[PDB]
Amino acid sequence: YEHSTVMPNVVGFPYKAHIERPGYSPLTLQMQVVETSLEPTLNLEYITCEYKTVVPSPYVKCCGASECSTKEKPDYQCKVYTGVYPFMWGGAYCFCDSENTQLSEAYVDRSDVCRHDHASAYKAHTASLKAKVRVMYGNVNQTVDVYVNGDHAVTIGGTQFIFGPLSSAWTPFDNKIVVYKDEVFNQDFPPYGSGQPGRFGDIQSRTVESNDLYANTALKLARPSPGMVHVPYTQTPSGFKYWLKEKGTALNTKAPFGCQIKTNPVRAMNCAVGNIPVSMNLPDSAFTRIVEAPTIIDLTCTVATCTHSSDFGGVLTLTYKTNKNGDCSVHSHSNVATLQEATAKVKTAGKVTLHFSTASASPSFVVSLCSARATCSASCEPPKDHIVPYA
Amino acid sequence: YEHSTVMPNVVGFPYKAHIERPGYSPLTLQMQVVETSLEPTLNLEYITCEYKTVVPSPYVKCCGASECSTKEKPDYQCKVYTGVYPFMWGGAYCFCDSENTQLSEAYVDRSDVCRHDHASAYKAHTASLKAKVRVMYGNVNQTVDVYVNGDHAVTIGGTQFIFGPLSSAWTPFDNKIVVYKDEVFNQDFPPYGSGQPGRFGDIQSRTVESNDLYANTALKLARPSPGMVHVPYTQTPSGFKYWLKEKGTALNTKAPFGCQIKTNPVRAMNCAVGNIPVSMNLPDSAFTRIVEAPTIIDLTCTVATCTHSSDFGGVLTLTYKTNKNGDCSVHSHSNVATLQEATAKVKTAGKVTLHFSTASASPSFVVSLCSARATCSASCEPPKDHIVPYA
Amino acid sequence: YEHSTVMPNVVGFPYKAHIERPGYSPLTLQMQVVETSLEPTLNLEYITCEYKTVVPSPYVKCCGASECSTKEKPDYQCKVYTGVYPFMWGGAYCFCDSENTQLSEAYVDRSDVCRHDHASAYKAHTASLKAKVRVMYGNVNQTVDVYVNGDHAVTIGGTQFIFGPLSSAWTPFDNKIVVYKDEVFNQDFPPYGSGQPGRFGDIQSRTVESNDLYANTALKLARPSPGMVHVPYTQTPSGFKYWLKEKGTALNTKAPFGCQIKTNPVRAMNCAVGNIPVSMNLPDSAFTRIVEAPTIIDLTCTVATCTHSSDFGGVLTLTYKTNKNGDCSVHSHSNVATLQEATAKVKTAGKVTLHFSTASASPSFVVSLCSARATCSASCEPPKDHIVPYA
Ligand SMILES: *[C@H]1O[C@H](CO[C@H]2O[C@@H](C)[C@@H](O)[C@@H](O)[C@@H]2O)[C@@H](O[C@@H]2O[C@H](CO)[C@@H](O[C@@H]3O[C@H](CO[C@H]4O[C@H](CO)[C@@H](O)[C@H](O)[C@@H]4O)[C@@H](O)[C@H](O[C@H]4O[C@H](CO)[C@@H](O)[C@H](O)[C@@H]4O[C@@H]4O[C@H](CO)[C@@H](O)[C@H](O)[C@H]4NC(C)=O)[C@@H]3O)[C@H](O)[C@H]2NC(C)=O)[C@H](O)[C@H]1NC(C)=O
Ligand SMILES: *[C@@H]1O[C@H](CO[C@H]2O[C@@H](C)[C@@H](O)[C@@H](O)[C@@H]2O)[C@@H](O[C@@H]2O[C@H](CO)[C@@H](O[C@@H]3O[C@H](CO)[C@@H](O)[C@H](O[C@@H]4O[C@H](CO)[C@@H](O)[C@H](O)[C@@H]4O[C@@H]4O[C@H](CO)[C@@H](O)[C@H](O)[C@H]4NC(C)=O)[C@@H]3O)[C@H](O)[C@H]2NC(C)=O)[C@H](O)[C@H]1NC(C)=O
Ligand SMILES: *[C@@H]1O[C@H](CO)[C@@H](O[C@@H]2O[C@H](CO)[C@@H](O)[C@H](O)[C@H]2NC(C)=O)[C@H](O)[C@H]1NC(C)=O
Ligand SMILES: [Br-]
Ligand SMILES: [Br-]
Ligand SMILES: [Br-]
Ligand SMILES: [Ho]
Ligand SMILES: [Ho]
Ligand SMILES: [Ho]
Ligand SMILES: [Ho]
Repeated sequence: YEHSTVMPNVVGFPYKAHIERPGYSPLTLQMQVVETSLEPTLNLEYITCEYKTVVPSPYVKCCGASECSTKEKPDYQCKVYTGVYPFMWGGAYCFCDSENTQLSEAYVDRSDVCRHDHASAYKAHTASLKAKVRVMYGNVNQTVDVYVNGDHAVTIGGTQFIFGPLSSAWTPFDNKIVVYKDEVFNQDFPPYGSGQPGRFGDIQSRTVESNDLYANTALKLARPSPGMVHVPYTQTPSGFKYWLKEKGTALNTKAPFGCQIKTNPVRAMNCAVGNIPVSMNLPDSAFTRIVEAPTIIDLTCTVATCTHSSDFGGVLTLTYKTNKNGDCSVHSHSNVATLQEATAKVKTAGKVTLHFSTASASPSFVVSLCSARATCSASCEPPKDHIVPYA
Repeated sequence: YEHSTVMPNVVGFPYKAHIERPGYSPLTLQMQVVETSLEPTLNLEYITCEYKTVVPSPYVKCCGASECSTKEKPDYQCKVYTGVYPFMWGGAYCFCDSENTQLSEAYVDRSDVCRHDHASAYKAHTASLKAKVRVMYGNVNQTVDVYVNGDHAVTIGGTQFIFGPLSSAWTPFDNKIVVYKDEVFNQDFPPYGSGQPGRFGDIQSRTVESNDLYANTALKLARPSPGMVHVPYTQTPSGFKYWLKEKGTALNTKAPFGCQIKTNPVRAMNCAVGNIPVSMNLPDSAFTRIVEAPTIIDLTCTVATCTHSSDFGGVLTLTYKTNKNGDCSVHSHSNVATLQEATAKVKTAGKVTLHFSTASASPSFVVSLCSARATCSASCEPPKDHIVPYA
Repeated sequence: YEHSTVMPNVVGFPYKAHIERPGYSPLTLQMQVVETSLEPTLNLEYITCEYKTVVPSPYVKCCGASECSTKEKPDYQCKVYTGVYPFMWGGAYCFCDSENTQLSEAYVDRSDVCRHDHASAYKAHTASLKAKVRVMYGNVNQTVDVYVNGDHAVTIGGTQFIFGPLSSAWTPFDNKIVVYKDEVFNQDFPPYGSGQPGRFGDIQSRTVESNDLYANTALKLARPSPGMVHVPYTQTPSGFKYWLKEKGTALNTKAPFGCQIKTNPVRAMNCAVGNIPVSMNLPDSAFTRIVEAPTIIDLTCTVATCTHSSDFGGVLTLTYKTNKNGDCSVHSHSNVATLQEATAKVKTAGKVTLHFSTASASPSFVVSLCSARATCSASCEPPKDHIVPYA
């Protein structure tokens, strides 16, 4: 005997069957997902951070003018200044009633703070997704691992179980992301040797200790000002600093489908998409599913704040009355609005907060809490102004 | 009793079972998908449109030459012109070198037409996908909603149904799109402050009413021409206009898997990918599937026009003979060619048009109509020439 | 009667049921996947290759001032100077009062080698995914095709089979790729008219025979050097050549989920993600699944070489003892490490090599071979240094 089924891939909402095998005491099978880990394969492309300008001591020369070649230094520059000979100071500096020459030069290197303050630009692709399912068969509790890259057969309670491959493997991570501290961003970060001044990627290197530093800060050598010889130049404030102010909110709180982002190993958790098929040694006869959901009534939607076209810029709040504290499912029956989370716990208190998203100022959607529906009407404000860069 | 099954996620091709429950009159269950809505979470990055050059009145000055600083204006420019055009007040008074300094300046602001003619660049990620399934149980017809972010249990006809989560959620939308009018494009549009002259994103601002206008039109101040003082300058014709001519065909007609694009709320409809699992209170004994497909013969392929390496640039036409008007499935058994639609209605007329795609000039694939096969042979022309920009 | 099931979408690991239909001889059904083809819809954006500089005949002036306009050639460059004073005159030709003049110019065109040595930048999106399943029903063997864009009903062995739509359609290809020879890369290649000097896309054209050549090699006209008139200029070595050295490893060996890349028609093979649901005319009573996996013990992990944050930069080697040569499944129970392949053949020899990936130097994960586990401890080196471009 082999009975096949399929449970939802959502952490929380359980599967409860009432296995009444003709023999004696009836078993109450119940398996539900408790975790979901989707780790991508980060392929570090490069890292960027505050840069540090570097100009060595200048070469005071006479009319015996020199000419600077070209070395291998990040954004390295050099210019021989003719008749910029600062002129005068004490003794005799170039009596030639014509002109001397100034050999000014300067390059770039990543600030001494990169080590403990830099962002990373990885190129990630979903590597594997596995889930932990806790099955409570009668008087036995066991946790099984389920993947996408293959099924998994296990024997629990003297019964054989086979948790077929997860239907799909959805990822909230794009193919190009940027990890800063504990934050993760989905940015189409400029390629390696393609950074632009005053913008993310101002300077670039494979790693902090790397030795392939690339920069493009628009370092421009200016002509010396009479008085005390020094090296004047124009640049463009650390793009990295600029990015810090620009870069919006992280994925950490804009992840769809209730997906939760984490940073150390970098992964998406409890992402709610798909189903997990199972099968056992029992006739579809002994099997009988149980569906006991918290009955709720007097639903009421209330939108506090809401922002126009921005990943979940709205905030809905549902008031209600329940008969039993539980865990319900939330949905939107209007394509004009989308819900971030895909579930919410229903407490007898009567308060549920959800984040929604829409691109229509003044939208009118209908949210749902289990089997109850309610309308939501709100007026949203357009997205914040950007942070204009060096104009 | 719990019997599990799974129907295709294609709008049209139905599921028909013959439930012969031992009691009496036999039931004829039949459930099929009728719609599919996959809405993404657009996160407006910025919008662009035709720009408008703005040059204020010029500052006529004497040899008492002035020097222009630098204000905060889009692509703002200014240049002090030393020694321009012989004309004067009094009797050529200035004197002190130069003869005449000119303070010319000009910046940019989005054209007065952006409001009702601008494109939008959103950053979208699949937010939710739901489908409408019409189940016709015996003498009862009911429509149920099915999602990916969770299952859904419903009671219909005194029988309990549970439409498990949709297998997967495929999206024809990339992570960076551009919405113009009723069209949608998959473009890796340049980032915010990174627009280039004569190219899409010439100017950029979060919103039309925004106040973070960014531009890079390559505005260059030219020296005045003797005669009537005015402000000469070089620019680069509105990249936006250029884009209009460049931007190929929209996704609206290049969407794979028969997916249909829509614009108001922005979503993909009837996308044909996946399956929808269901389960009821009935033994696999009373269940018996029915598969009555239109039998067709004398299949014949004929390729009219075909373009090389371009999203579905070919057009196949199948002639045939059917026994009953119905709805068949179309497929390609040769990796060298791919079919856009995944189904086609079979009329007794004998005419079926399909769009195919291949990257091989002179390909030889085999299309299929239900259970009938036929060969297609055609010779394709390479893709159209691009529209070279300001050379 | 209709019994539903679901087999894994992995080439190799089979499905084996023991159909004991009360009638006579017990049947041994066994169906397994043998291939998987996911072809995308490449939409050729443009191609690039080594460029070739072109310099017309130098306008050897003398007593005039021929001025240059703006030709329509690729990145036209024209400058006119007033030197070349070695002598070269004679008087009988140029008895002028004014000094010499000279108008030099150049433009670009793709090297004569593009035809048989160029890369291509396509814009690809999954078009269709089909799989070949070999079902061995009793004393009959038949191969059926299964897709995502619809189900497929077939009759084999006098029994009716319906292979529902594949759960999902995972693709290892991004939305922007680059095909070179037999290699495929996932690169966010610069758009059409947006190429940069000394970088991939130096020059760009829709096709090799195209007539929309675009270039940006930073061609700079230099002033002639006294002696023999010629045309001096500065450029930037073929970005294409640079790319050749830069462009890392191809997708061909970094494809996740054991996916295998191919080049002629361009597709991903045996990609192991998902499940394939089936159904027949038999009670869940006659059905009984069989799961006979090779029992292995004395597992031992040994990491040879390992590279930090780079798509599968590590290499694990498992030693062991088996009871029967077979085919096992490999997994990682630690989010800190991911396995490339999703299966491995188990020979009595006792040697299995796997590629893993992690972003943590000095990681400690636990690999698995069927039902056996083992720990892996290794220390990895950071990713190679990039290849700094023209500094
Ligand atoms: C297989 O798994 C089954 C289900 O999963 C749970 O397994 C356990 C082992 C954990 O790993 C959980 O994380 C899993 O969810 C097992 O069944 C569960 O067993 C556990 C262990 O006893 C039960 O834990 C208890 O949880 C409740 C939670 O509160 C809510 O309970 C329900 C909702 O489910 C409602 O009534 C209501 O909404 C409640 O709010 C909690 O009350 C308990 O916690 C308190 O007591 C424990 C010890 O008794 C203590 O550790 C905590 O600090 C809590 O506070 C006080 O502690 C002191 C001493 O520490 C006590 O003296 C005092 O009484 C406590 N005061 C309070 C706050 O009342 C407790 O942790 C859980 O309820 C079961 N889940 C189910 C099915 O409902 C199953 O046992 C296992 N297999 C088997 C059968 O072996
Ligand atoms: C359960 O669902 C069944 C099927 O639902 C389908 O609905 C369509 C619209 C799609 O969504 C499909 O994918 C669904 O599967 C229901 O059965 C359907 O019943 C209707 C009516 O019996 C059928 O629809 C008709 O089909 C005929 C062809 O036989 C058309 O001529 C007809 O066109 C018109 O319909 C409008 C209604 O908007 C009428 O006002 C109009 O006059 C015209 O009707 C025809 O009028 C002329 C007089 O001028 C008369 O001579 C014709 O007899 C009359 N036609 C009929 C029969 O209506 C319309 O499209 C549909 O074909 C049936 N589906 C099938 C093929 O099984 C069933 O009723 C549902 N159960 C319940 C009660 O909820
Ligand atoms: C179904 O496939 C099997 C392979 O699994 C075929 O069996 C092979 O039979 C030949 C000759 O009898 C042997 O040399 C192989 O070793 C067999 N393979 C195995 C492991 O069974 C079988 O013939 C096929 N069924 C048909 C078409 O009759
Ligand atoms: Br990149
Ligand atoms: Br961007
Ligand atoms: Br592009
Ligand atoms: Ho600025
Ligand atoms: Ho041009
Ligand atoms: Ho990009
Ligand atoms: Ho260089």
